[PDB]
Order: sequence, then C-alpha cells, then structure tokens
Amino acid sequence: GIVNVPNCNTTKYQQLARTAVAIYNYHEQAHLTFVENLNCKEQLGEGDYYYITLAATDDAGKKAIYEAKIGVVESAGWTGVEEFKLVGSLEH
Repeated sequence: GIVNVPNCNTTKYQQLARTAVAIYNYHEQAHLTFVENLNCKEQLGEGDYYYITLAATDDAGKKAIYEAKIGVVESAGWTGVEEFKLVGSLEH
C-alpha cells in the first residue's frame, strides 16, 4: 500500500524530514540544514513486529536462549530480522 504523498511540504512531512536530518546530524557529526521536501511516499498500517524468545542448539550441541525482533510487511512479502541476541545458556 505504498502511496504517493501528494503534497509533501505540509508541517507533518516537514517535521519528519527535519527529524531525520537531526538524527543523521547526530550520528555523522554533520551539519545539514533541511531546505524542502521534493517527493514523499508513505505506507501506513502495514508494519508488523514479532518479539520471539527461542531456544536453539549450536554446532557443538550446546543449547541457549535467543531473542529475535522480526519485522513483517505482508503485502511486500518482506520478513526482516532487526535484532537477534544471545540471552542465556541452557546447559546445566
């Protein structure tokens, strides 16, 4: 459901762009100044997130707990892992 945003220089999308610029400026120690938006597309309400704690054994047979955060956008068939962390050992 990606749709073209017809007017992209309203306060809502200017705010989004300025927030993105601020985040980039913080990470990259840059000094960008937002000017204006050129095009904008939006896809609303289609992002699903799953937080799964699972057990898994490794090549040596040792078992452990993992936490995974998974994003799914069904319309695009997209499934992506955003986090996959080892949490704790399940061996006595």
